[PDB]
Amino acid sequence: HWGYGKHNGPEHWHKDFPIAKGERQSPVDIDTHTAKYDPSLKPLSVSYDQATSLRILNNGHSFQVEFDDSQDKAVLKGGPLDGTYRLIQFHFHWGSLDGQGSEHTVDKKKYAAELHLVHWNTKYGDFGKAVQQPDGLAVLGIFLKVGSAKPGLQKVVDVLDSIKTKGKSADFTNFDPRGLLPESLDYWTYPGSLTTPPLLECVTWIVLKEPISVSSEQVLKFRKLNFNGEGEPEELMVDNWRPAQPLKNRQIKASFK
Ligand SMILES: NS(=O)(=O)c1nnc(NS(=O)(=O)c2ccccc2)s1
Ligand SMILES: [Zn+2]
Repeated sequence: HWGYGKHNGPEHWHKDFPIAKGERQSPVDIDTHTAKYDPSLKPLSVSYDQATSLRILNNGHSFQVEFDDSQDKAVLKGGPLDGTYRLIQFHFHWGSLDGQGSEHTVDKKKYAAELHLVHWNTKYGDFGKAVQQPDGLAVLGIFLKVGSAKPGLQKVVDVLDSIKTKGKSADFTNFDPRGLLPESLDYWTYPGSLTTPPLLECVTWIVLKEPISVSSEQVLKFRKLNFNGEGEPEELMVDNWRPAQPLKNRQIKASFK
């Protein structure tokens, strides 16, 4: 099966998922000097006041916090989007060292980690239908740099001990994702793909310019998770990021001059 090691990592994925060599793959490097300011772009509208988290899970390649998406509770609109996108989960990618871990890069700079908030377009009725459409998903990408702790992240960090290995889950209610957002909502956007198999080209990426900062101790706890299941030989969950893919015939647009 696919993963991030030497014999099953990103350079091998195309053998099972040929779209890995597709025209609109993610992540990409954001070259700040060639991104185009688009004054037509709207401000983002994040409405997470009524979010309902359910549980946190180690899925064997990352950990994800899941939300109830049975109704318009937590949604994203505005920006480059048409319509209402419902939050279904967030997860992280991170490195073995503080100098790597993000998927997107900015002028080739790598951050310690990257947070992805995944939302799906409710006009397609369910998530499974949404992922088959070119405008089906919108993923909000937030960079993490190492500095001062983020209080809003600590609830997550403290429960990692109970989902150490693949397939473990825990109740995780009343988590407010607003605590993970930077002060500014300025962004870059481009049409892209999932960055893990099946690598479907169904994502509008929205990557925030402003990173959030987390402490060394917080990201340290991420690195103690395991890719393996319980009872199996220990493999630490680190460097679960895909390298930058060719931009090809795409333009990155910026919301800010
Ligand atoms: N890193 S990323 O592009 O946000 C994603 N990588 N895996 C993801 N999982 S997921 O949205 O739950 C998913 C699960 C099954 C099919 C399509 C998407 S999102
Ligand atoms: Zn991701």
